[PDB]
Amino acid sequence: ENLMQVYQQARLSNPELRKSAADRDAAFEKINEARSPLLPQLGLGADYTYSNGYRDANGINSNATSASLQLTQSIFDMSKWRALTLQEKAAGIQDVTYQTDQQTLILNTATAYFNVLNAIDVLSYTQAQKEAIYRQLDQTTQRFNVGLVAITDVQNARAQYDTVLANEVTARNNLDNAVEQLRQITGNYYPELAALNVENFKTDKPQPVNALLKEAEKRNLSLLQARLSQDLAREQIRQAQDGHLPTLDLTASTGISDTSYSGSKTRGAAGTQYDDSNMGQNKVGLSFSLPIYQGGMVNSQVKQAQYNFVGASEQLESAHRSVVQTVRSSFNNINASISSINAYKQAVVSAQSSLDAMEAGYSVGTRTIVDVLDATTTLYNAKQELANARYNYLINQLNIKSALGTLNEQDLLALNNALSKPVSTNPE
Amino acid sequence: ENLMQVYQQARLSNPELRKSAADRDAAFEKINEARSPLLPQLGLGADYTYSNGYRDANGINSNATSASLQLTQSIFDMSKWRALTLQEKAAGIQDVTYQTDQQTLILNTATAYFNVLNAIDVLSYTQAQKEAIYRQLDQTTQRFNVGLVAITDVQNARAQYDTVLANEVTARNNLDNAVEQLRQITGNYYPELAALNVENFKTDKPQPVNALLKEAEKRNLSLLQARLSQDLAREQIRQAQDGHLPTLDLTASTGISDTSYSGSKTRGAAGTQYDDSNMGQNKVGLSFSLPIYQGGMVNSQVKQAQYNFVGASEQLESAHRSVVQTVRSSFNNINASISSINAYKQAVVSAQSSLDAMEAGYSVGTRTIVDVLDATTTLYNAKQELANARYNYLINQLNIKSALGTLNEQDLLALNNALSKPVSTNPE
Amino acid sequence: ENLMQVYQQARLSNPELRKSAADRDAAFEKINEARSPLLPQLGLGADYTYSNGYRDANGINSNATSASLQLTQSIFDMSKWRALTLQEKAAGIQDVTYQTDQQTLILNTATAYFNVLNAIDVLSYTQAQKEAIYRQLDQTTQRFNVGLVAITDVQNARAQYDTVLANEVTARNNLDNAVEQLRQITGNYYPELAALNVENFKTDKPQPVNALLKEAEKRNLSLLQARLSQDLAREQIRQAQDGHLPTLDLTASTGISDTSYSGSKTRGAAGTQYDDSNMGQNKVGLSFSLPIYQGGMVNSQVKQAQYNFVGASEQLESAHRSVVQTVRSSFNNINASISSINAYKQAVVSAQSSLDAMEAGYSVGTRTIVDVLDATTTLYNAKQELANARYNYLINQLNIKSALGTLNEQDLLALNNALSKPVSTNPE
Repeated sequence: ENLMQVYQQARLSNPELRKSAADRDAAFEKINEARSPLLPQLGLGADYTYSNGYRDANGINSNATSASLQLTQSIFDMSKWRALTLQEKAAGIQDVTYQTDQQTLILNTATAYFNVLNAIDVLSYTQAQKEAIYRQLDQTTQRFNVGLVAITDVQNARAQYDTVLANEVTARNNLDNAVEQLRQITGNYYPELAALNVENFKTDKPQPVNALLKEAEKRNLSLLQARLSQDLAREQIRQAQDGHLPTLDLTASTGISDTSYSGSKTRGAAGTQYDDSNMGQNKVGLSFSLPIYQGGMVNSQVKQAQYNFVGASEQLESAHRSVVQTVRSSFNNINASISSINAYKQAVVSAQSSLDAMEAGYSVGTRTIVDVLDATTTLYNAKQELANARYNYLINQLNIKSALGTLNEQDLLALNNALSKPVSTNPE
Repeated sequence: ENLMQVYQQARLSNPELRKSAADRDAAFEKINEARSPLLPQLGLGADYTYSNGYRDANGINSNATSASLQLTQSIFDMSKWRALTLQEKAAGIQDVTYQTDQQTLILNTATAYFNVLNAIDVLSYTQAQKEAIYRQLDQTTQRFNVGLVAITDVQNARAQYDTVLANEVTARNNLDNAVEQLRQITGNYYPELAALNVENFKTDKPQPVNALLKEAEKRNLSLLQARLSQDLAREQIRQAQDGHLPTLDLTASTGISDTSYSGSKTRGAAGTQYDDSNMGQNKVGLSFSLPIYQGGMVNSQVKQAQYNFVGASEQLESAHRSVVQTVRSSFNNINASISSINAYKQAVVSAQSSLDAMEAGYSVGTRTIVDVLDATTTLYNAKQELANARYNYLINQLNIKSALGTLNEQDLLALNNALSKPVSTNPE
Repeated sequence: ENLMQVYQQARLSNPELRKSAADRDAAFEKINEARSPLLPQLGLGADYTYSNGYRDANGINSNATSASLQLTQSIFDMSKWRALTLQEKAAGIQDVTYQTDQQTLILNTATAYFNVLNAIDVLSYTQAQKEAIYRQLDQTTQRFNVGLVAITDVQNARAQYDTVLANEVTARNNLDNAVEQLRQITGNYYPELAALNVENFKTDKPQPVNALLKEAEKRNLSLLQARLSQDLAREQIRQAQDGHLPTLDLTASTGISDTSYSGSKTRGAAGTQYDDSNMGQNKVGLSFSLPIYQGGMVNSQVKQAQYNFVGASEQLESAHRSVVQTVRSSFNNINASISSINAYKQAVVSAQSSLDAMEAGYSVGTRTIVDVLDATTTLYNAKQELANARYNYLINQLNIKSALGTLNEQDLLALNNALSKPVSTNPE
């Protein structure tokens, strides 16, 4: 099927990405984990407690039975608020990766596709080679059959042929694995897939890396992912800087306290005191806590987070040149890829007229037919080689589109569009 | 020596594996950790306090002389139970991970093994290459000695030769290399291993992938490791589901309270109250703790695990198609691997008579001896390439077994079967 | 320019390294964290409570007006002491990790360095290739212009040429590539670096592995990093051994207790008791806490660490043979590396006269000029390959130094010594 359909099936059917999607979600969910702390704290304990003294305190004993409701709010404590934005930035960062992931599958989506095609391509080529080398070896036999050759002559082409199987075999295997690569990502055995339409494929001189480089710099996701990551730890700078902060928290609870004395010193005058332990109480208010001196723990930590931010600060640079280098990297790849095709494109023509060289050389019976097959084999090679390049240039686009981050399902269609007629994977 | 012991040796001597076995064993301890808390917690503590009022509460003073014994138990908490099953799965996965290293170790031991043969193998080749290529260079000078060549023939011929030298040493390097590969996992200098025996060696047709794939699916351990990985995540959601329940736990304490008052408000008539009095007490019972509202934290927690499982849920599918892939991965390999030998095996035959063609042609002297060296050396290359594929098929054999999960120390034996007579690595 | 500064530059400008230095520095802070707790913990807190009975305890009411100061110290806990040494080792390892990046950075700076030379190198080659291969194609048409060729010669020849173009651009690509490789670590556009000087360049025989291996064993830092890694785990068991001991800690508090009763049971004759009292108090002393039974948790904990150390214990052996391997890894490399140059160095000589053979043959015109271009370009390939091995030996030099751990900014200097006269990367 065409790449977009190839894609759409995969973009849903792709489990890796699909894992990203979830892995994306749990993040944004964690935001909830983030805020709930900013929520009041509601809960219920209960305890069955019996005090029994074994000493002078003996005889003074009771069943302590109690029920209490409790809620506390975090009065003063921005570190949570800090930590809040942290997961906020986590979400943003974690958000980043998924965005990467789309292109990733996007990227990989095209890859295996045309790979299948390449295997589709090779699978096409090598057979013709076998279609030839068999012949060559074939009549060599009948040269030995005619005795016009010796057995090494006999033998060499024999293996020389069998090496073809040694090729074609692996080819189809590659054919199949071409399948699985796509079925893996996609999840379906795909009989056919769109070949590359040659007349409608224009070699396209790409953009200046200067802008694109700056383009993805606003864009490129890992570089994006780091930047927020640099942004992320930035708060980590200020999370442990929230250890400095004192805390104040809402203190709210209620419940019944029910006691009955027991044992010896439960026995007495009671003085309007000794009675059945039964009541309930209410305690409402705040809890403020200001750390004064912890031993520099919060101090050392800040630097820790601080010096983290440095390496964090590092990673931007470590990332930026990379994304930088990544930029021209893809850039120089496509152009080189541009060059190759124009070479092999020439090359195809080479074999082309070269291939003709057989026919009008064969139809005049000057040169043999197997040779035609030989050259017949050859043309497909560039048609192999060329095709491969024809995929690469398309390949590099996404990588660029990828590295740019500009890569989108529009960068996919431009692939899919030049995809015009399908070819099956079916080895015959 | 023999791959079996060679395996068997490093099977023990393998630090990785041994690390694994322990590392596996390490986890299986952790299960204990999980259950531990569900035991009573018996503990003891001591505190020396002195309370001095600095205000109207001044003169309210005593030695705080106190100690007590404390035990604690968990009555109702499922999360601990959750924790209980969790590490069970962790061990469940961890346990799985271990076997992975068997085939892992198993795979390697065979893996690095034949490389010795290869390194041995090629080394055999390249040596004769020098024997061939040198004598050529050897004769070439004889021409320049007869003037029959110029130096250009000579320098290149010499150069032609030297590359041979360049070639060979690396082998011996690789020789040791391939040797050390084994020593690495194994750890013992090995003079000679039993190489493949062309007599026993049998190219062998495997089972249907559709059958194989299922089998490993019951077998392949990473995939197994995957399901438990997923299965592992199963708990976690249920773990995250365990913030709901209240917690009931066993509350027990005993110890002495020894009170000596002090200061002005300790002084007086004492009101039949104030006086260095010293006691000890017991508190035993349950802690029921029912969460009410954490802010849906437990709630958002779950979804976290929820997606968390699903993103894991991907891995199954993610790994399954891949393990499906791997299923089709090597199953192709071996077959194409099969095609390999059949080519070179013929190809050997090709060179075989090719050699023979030489010797006779040299025997009758119609041709030089250098050619025989050429071909003779030439023969080895196939015989060289031969051993490789001979191993590679064998190599892919286990990989399938690994991928299948069918791999075992019996599958080692299968390899261990076609190895007849060892030969050293010592370069002569 | 010069590798030294080139190194020296990125040695600072290297974000990775700099990350490391900080990252190293980051840990060394954490040591502070470890010691911090063993300091007194000075702290302050405030709570506003109001207690209202809703039952017979109703009318039992007051403003809870309270605040206090609190400091805390650890008297006897070794685990903290354990914690103390732990991060010490962590720093101990972390400290080790840092140097790794020196050689790391050191290795790279040299590493990516000569690639510039290579990229420079090959680029020099391929250019002449075009000069050769074009003129060929150039003359070929002249034949087709004379009819002396058909187009098949032509197209292929043209095709033959175009591949050259395909070839070269990648170099320049790689040119920038190799350039950016350096800028990545370094970060500055570099016109020209000093290339290898065939005059100073000396193939040099190393020390005995048996001697070298030991040396790195005192040196190679990952292995060093390993032992501390093991050494690190040493504590942890002992850490896990520290759940045994009781814990004695300094218990100190001061603050005001300001009590204003309220409600019905606040009202009355007060019994010389009920009233708007307000106080402040001091509590100082020790916390002795002796664990008794956690369920063997401490016990099972240890074994965890116990095996944990051993599985780590593997790494030593695991890494040791490997570092042993690495010892034999490159030590072979360099030597085989040596063999490399000796071949190509001759090989250069082979092409050398080979060129010369051409020029004379062209000088006398016995042959075309294209050949000279062919050979002339041909010469570069050796001269091309030459520079590589020339670097590779040099390259392996440091790797050994790294593997040895002997690698340093002096070893950079050794490389920095054979670099005579820089040359730009700018493709002309």
